[PDB]
Amino acid sequence: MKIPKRFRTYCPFCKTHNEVVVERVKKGQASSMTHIARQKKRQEGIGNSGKFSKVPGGDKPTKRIWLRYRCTVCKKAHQRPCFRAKKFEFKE
RNA sequence: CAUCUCAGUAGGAGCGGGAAAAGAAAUCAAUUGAGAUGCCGUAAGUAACGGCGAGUGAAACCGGCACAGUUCAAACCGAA
RNA sequence: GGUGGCAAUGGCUAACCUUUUAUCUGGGCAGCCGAAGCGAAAGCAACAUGUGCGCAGCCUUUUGGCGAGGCACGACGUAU
RNA sequence: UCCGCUGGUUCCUUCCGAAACAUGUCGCAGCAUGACCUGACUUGAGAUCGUCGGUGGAGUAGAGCACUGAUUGGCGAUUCCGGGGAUCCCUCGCUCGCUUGUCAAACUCCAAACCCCCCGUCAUCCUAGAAAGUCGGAGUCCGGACUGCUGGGGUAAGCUUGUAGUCCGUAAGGGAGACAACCCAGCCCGUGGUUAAGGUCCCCAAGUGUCGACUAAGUGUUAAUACUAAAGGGCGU
RNA sequence: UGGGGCCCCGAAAAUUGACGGGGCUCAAGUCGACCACCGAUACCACGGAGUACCGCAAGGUAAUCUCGUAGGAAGGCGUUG
RNA sequence: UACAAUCUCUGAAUCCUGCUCAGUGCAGGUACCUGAAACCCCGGUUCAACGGGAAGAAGGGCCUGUAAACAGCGGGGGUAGACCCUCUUAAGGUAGCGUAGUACCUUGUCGCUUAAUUGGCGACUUGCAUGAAUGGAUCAAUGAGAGCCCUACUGU
RNA sequence: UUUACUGCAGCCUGUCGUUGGGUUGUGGUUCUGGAUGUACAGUGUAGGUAGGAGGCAUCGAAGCGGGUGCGCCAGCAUUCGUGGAGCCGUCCUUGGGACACUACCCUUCCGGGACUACGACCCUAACUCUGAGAAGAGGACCCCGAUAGGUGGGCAGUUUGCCUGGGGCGGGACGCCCUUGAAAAGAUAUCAAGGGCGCGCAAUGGUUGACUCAAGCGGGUCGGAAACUCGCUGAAGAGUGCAAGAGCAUAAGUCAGCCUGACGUUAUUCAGCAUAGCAGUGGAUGACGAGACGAAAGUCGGCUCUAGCGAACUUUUGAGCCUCCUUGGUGGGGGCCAAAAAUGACAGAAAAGUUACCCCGGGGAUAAUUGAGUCGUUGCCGGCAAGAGUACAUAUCGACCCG
RNA sequence: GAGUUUGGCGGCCAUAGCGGUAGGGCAACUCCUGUACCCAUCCCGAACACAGCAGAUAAGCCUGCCCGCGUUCCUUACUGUACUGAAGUGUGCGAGCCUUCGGGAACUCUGGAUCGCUGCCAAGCUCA
Ligand SMILES: [Mg+2]
Ligand SMILES: [Mg+2]
Ligand SMILES: [Mg+2]
Ligand SMILES: [Mg+2]
Ligand SMILES: [Mg+2]
Ligand SMILES: [Mg+2]
Ligand SMILES: [Mg+2]
Ligand SMILES: [Mg+2]
Ligand SMILES: [Mg+2]
Ligand SMILES: [Mg+2]
Ligand SMILES: [Mg+2]
Ligand SMILES: [Mg+2]
Ligand SMILES: [Mg+2]
Ligand SMILES: [Mg+2]
Ligand SMILES: [Mg+2]
Ligand SMILES: [Mg+2]
Ligand SMILES: [Zn+2]
Repeated sequence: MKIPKRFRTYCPFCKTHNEVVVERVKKGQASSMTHIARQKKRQEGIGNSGKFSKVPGGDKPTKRIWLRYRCTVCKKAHQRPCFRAKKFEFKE
């Protein structure tokens, strides 16, 4: 499973066909100031705590490949529905 | 079913009267106003909370009943 | 749902007062629903009839005509 | 306290009258939504339970080997891919063609009778309101049986699981010895009359009826039916 | 020799006993036909009740209305105030 | 007040008590790795929230001891059933006992006990699935314990 | 009961308070004696840097010492002297820094004194134990209050599904796709039969052009009955990524050229889920905006058609906007639209056992076995007789098959 | 204005295909002659492209015929047979089957047919 580093595809902002650069979308780290974290602080007391003592869930046999297509003119990225592959070479 | 709900309920300890508790803004408002407290009506099953599930859940503005404001500490005198 | 009062100049009052003992008569516009919608929000803001088919009913040569309500369009407000 | 689990729930008549099924469910003794029942209202002209003819859909029964898999011998050769016992001395199965004998639920060159959509016609319903629409109230999701489908499974079963019609459930009255669902019949009350199913020696209403033969075993005197014995033999008749 | 109808052998179960029973032999059995009669709340006639729909009422139409469980709807009776 | 208290296993006497520290448990060591908050350092915030760094307690990893701690003591096929090999994921049953209160096959085979015994006792034993303080073997006296046999007695 | 899920006591340890006075090793905090500042040296020591230089000097300035701040035993300071001139640099040691007094505000130097935090030691007056008390023994440790991390069936609250020819065991007929069952429209069950899927591919994708594949027959060199080539027959007997079924010949197949439509946004209808409600999500027609190939017509919303997948809440990412309570700004939150992260019990609980010590409510809606149905099996017979019986099927025994 | 022949684009898609055989080219098609040019070969002017006079009906195309295989149709028998819709107090120990009214094959058999029908337009002609 390869895919070119660059190719020519419609840019939804420029509304024209021109080169794009493909890259990998890396999952960030959850911050501590969102309201879920504040709720987790407010709900920690004595004993059980509901959602925040849930065991972590399982996983699926193969995840999707999450990619971001960034234009080379306006530098504005856009995302597309992603396929599912095990080994993903990124064939420039 | 574990947070939640049942519910500050059932139950317990203390104190206490014909009533008790509260009570004279370090308040509520919004551009500018009101002027102690209690109780009833409404705001309203709204805002808000919540495995944002089941459920829980106000107040201010406004209309009434009844109306009431004051006393110490200190600065000055020093037993008056 | 069946039966009623009032009716866009809309409908109803709640607590309470007049109670002359719980009735009753007259007040009580706070407030709730209706009157403008769309949208998460900021915000913006529509036909007081333009056309056709046609039931009831009425007119008529008994065949056609007018045709409330009904149905189908057209036009417009807002969100995307 | 709570339960989807067990028992009970009090007067009369009148009009209409089901489902024991599909999907979701920590669902299988429960519930929701739909099908099916009932009441009211709006609208205002058609509807199709049935017949005949035509334009179309067939791929089941049956039939057959033209494809796919099997299958029986004879004949002629594969001068192979093959097993028997240095010119592979020569035997020769598998295989390819012509003829004979069988097959198929996942085969088809063929191909019905039922059945389905639509058009026309007849016929029935309909302004005393067709088709369609809106709102209120439910019950029900333990079913069973008979006649067909050589239904599927199973040695078979009053077994288990499907499907079309009609029934019991909720169906009186008449006849089957009695018989949930078998035959006649779908039922307001009273009187008279004629018939259906079935019967007519006595029990028991009506034939010791008619015509032509058979049986000698008390065989039989038993529509269907979960209730009725087979292969084989008989110079029995 | 072949094809048919009926019957016989093949054919043994436990309380006493099941063509419904008595019984039945040119039949009161089997096969093919036929005639007459009996026999329902079915069908016909008369009278009566109710219901559905229409009509101002009087009344009119009903071969095409009268079964019924779960259940829906309508009108009435009774007890105490 | 250690000839004590508390906590466990086994169960008089007699002959004895084998091998295994892989698993789990316990104790000690913590070289090294991991390991929260507070304090400290940097970035951030006209201040905070917040993000990294250093350091590093108990505990864990890692190492050592411990079986009268909880526990374990295996296959087959060569060879008069030996013994060289095995399968050895720590080791592969020592003394004893053995068809058992444990032996499925099973009413195992032989002897004593009866005319005749799925019985009792003795012997063998390839032990489905015996075994040493999960105590092994045997044992005089005792037993309202559980089996079998002899004698006397009797209406069982 | 436990190495089920979630917690709570008990115990072990860090930090804060109670909590004091000294010994010193720590590091800056904080403070002096010199700009200490100095390689291409120096007549000069970059008196940081620097008005790229002008005031000092027998009215104090030099070369030298162990060497005076310090460093290159050079030398700016005048210090203990020593000679009795280093002046600025427009002679810049023409500079890493090129240098002059009222500036050294600042490499630094660092009695590091100073409050602080750490590791160890000492003291008594807090505090603790003993005693009627004097007093004795410990001692800023321990106990105690708070907080953080561990161990923790000692104890508590719960979960441990369903289908099923009774339950269990086995399995998953618990989500999706094809053929038969299925009775020639549609629908149709069983732990019914045959099965498959939880993927792979920058080419194995799009378009245009040129062609025809499987297998045989005839010929050519050891190119052996195993190779490549020429001619003929060849509607498909091949290939089309993967199951089954269907489709395809001037092609939906094979090869070459050019490309990335494996595009952003949006509306209906169909099936999932006949008739007849039900997510998400897929597949067929379209619409707007951009393209590829081709003379054009046209084809292209991946790989010929039907499988290859998941709601709400939550976090993360992309474009642009809306918003936070009298007003304006900064940091930080909340919202709208799409994509990714998973619930396989697949229309979506954070989840193990035992009860013969058991308790309760129901069930013949569902089992031991009494009954009823069936007869595979079991007991008992029959038909044909193959053969044996010294000859002779039937004195006697009786095969195979059938009832 | 009717007909014939030739040429192009087609409808039904084997009654049209397979094989065999005898005839024709005047107008038309074809075969057929070469590679300057646009164009081409995974090599080849083979093909495609261009340029076109010669000769030929031996091939394509056209007309006539052949039952020799395959396909389509009719008739005789099989046969109102197999199968089947509706009703049945008809029948079998059983798996099953029978009567009435209504539908109705497949193969095989005797004998015949089928060697395509047809739409639009143009050109050469052939008439009044
Ligand atoms: Mg008192
Ligand atoms: Mg007060
Ligand atoms: Mg509360
Ligand atoms: Mg058949
Ligand atoms: Mg129910
Ligand atoms: Mg019936
Ligand atoms: Mg009925
Ligand atoms: Mg009856
Ligand atoms: Mg009722
Ligand atoms: Mg030992
Ligand atoms: Mg005995
Ligand atoms: Mg517990
Ligand atoms: Mg509870
Ligand atoms: Mg179960
Ligand atoms: Mg016990
Ligand atoms: Mg009980
Ligand atoms: Zn762009």
